[PDB]
Amino acid sequence: RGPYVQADLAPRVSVGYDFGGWRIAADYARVSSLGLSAIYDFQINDKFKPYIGARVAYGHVRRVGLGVIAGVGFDITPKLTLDAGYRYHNWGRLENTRFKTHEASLGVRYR
Repeated sequence: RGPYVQADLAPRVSVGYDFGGWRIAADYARVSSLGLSAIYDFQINDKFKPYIGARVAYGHVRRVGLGVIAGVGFDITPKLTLDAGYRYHNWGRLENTRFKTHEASLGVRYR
């Protein structure tokens, strides 16, 4: 695919590049909020398909955490694409669960 810009809305400004199955792009929001976003998929069809990935959130001038995303996305054309789903937020502490959150949001990719 190539380079492209991503957006998050429930806004957040993200950017990165993709190829087809694995897409990489960082997220930024307003001290400032900086994080990484990574989407992955493995399905083929006409349009509108599921998607799963992970993203980390890092806040500092502190809010350091890691979460995941998953849902469904569609796009009639390669230029612009739309996605929607839910994402969980993990604070991080131990390796046996403790505190996890979940929210619903949608994003869009544009040139």
